[PDB]
Amino acid sequence: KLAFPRELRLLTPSQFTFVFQQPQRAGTPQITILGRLNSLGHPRIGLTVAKKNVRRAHERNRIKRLTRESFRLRQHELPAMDFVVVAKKGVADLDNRALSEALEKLWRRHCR
RNA sequence: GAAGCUGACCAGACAGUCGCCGCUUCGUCGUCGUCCUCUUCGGGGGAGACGGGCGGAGGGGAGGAAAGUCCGGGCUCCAUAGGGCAGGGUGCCAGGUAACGCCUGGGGGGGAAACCCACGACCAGUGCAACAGAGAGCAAACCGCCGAUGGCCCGCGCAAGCGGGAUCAGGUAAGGGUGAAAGGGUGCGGUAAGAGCGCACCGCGCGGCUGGUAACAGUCCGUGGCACGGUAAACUCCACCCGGAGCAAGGCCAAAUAGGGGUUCAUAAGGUACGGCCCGUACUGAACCCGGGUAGGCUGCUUGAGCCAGUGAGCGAUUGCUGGCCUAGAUGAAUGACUGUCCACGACAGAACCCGGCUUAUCGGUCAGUUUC
Ligand SMILES: [Ca+2]
Ligand SMILES: [Ca+2]
Ligand SMILES: [Ca+2]
Ligand SMILES: [Ca+2]
Ligand SMILES: [Ca+2]
Ligand SMILES: [Ca+2]
Ligand SMILES: [Ca+2]
Repeated sequence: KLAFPRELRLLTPSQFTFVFQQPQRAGTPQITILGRLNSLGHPRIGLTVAKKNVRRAHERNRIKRLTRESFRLRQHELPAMDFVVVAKKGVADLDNRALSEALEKLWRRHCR
């Protein structure tokens, strides 16, 4: 299966703080990923995109929609991490293809 | 058939699989902590709630601006002798509406480029221009004013007929005159070259009078020979109205240490609400010592001062009847990919308790009007 259940989301601020204490890190000039190993036996993810880097609400929502997808469509191929994903200033004009071509070569860095 | 502009609908459609979030409903599970029947005390359809209780199945899910921080209103909690003061708003006339700083029709501004109106007071001081004397109306008559208008000047012969003087700005005032900006026109022996200065006909006042719902309007009847220019997005007055906060408002069900004193003020203090500020006016209340909880869930929540259709009333804004009708509500916070046709080859952009306006953003269509090729 390739569902994306509530159980797979970092729902609370403490869960963000934990991965920031000990992150393994990968990122481009525009987009970046942090993660720590976890005991739950499957991956998890949490999103934050700064209103400072990406203005107007139709944008940001696009970056959520596309990045939530590229996680669940790869769910079984990376270790049982807890992950955080954050947008730098330079993302807000990349087309849907231009995020998706990057997130693959970004996850190709996670040789752990 | 040649350019805009106003109004309309719209700014994408359908099919495949891979998913996200609620709705409805069927059995599934716990539980009975309702009890129908009350039993076998299982809990049976359980009478009944709720949780993945759990699996189906059906049927749904971003605006005309959802943007803004701007005006009006609901709802809820809180505050409230109020007599002043302070501080914001709104200022032709009628109507609409639940209310507005919104809408409609009229009046007056221009009712055209007024296809546009911050449409009460112009005096209570002050600033007209920068520059005037044109600075509020101030007054250099600018060429006159000598115009013999006066004096008196003196030269004409005593001059009395002729020139000058400007005398005293010189009947001016703004007759007339360049210089800016200007307190009535245009005429008439306007008389010394002259003016409401007299006298026509117009202004313009102020009072009648006829229209109007009323702003207002009419040479329609008297009129003063007549008496603020302009400007309050100018400081001024004048009239009327103005109490906080936010859906994590608020409940309800929970969950809990409320423990010498206090700031021994007494007495009442001075604390704080009235209240920005004073005047009362109310309440009395102890700078904390002797302080932990809750940090949850349910509800408020999507039915709207709504929509549609048929028929009355109205110049319009709107609105009276009589039939119907309704699956965004999330809570790290709910919409991707492949394909083949539209070109409009797809702009600006998004919900957060809800309803009425206004403002701002916006590739481009296709219609209907309406001024133009
Ligand atoms: Ca649309
Ligand atoms: Ca808003
Ligand atoms: Ca509260
Ligand atoms: Ca709610
Ligand atoms: Ca919130
Ligand atoms: Ca509305
Ligand atoms: Ca509204």
